[PDB]
Amino acid sequence: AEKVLCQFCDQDPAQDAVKTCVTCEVSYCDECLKATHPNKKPFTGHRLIEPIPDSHIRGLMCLEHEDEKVNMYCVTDDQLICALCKLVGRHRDHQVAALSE
Ligand SMILES: [Zn+2]
Ligand SMILES: [Zn+2]
Ligand SMILES: [Zn+2]
Ligand SMILES: [Zn+2]
Repeated sequence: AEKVLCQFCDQDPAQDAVKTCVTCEVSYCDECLKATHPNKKPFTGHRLIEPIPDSHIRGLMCLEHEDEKVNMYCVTDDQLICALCKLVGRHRDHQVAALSE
């Protein structure tokens, strides 16, 4: 398992980061994410990497990439991303894992 634990967790044992805020430039778990991002909506003026909006059917799409769906995974963020994100550079130096021939 290559999942990063919530570095900003003080539960003992601590939790694991499943989400990441881009505007914060840090990866945290849902718990912390709850405190850091207080109720306000529609999204507390904070963006993320492939969030979980009211829209739910099968999978999830990127922030602004409908033509390209998420088919990659980022470790530093512990979330799912799209190859187009890793190409542009948003996740170039990021340690991800993709399929292999
Ligand atoms: Zn946490
Ligand atoms: Zn944030
Ligand atoms: Zn990343
Ligand atoms: Zn993307």
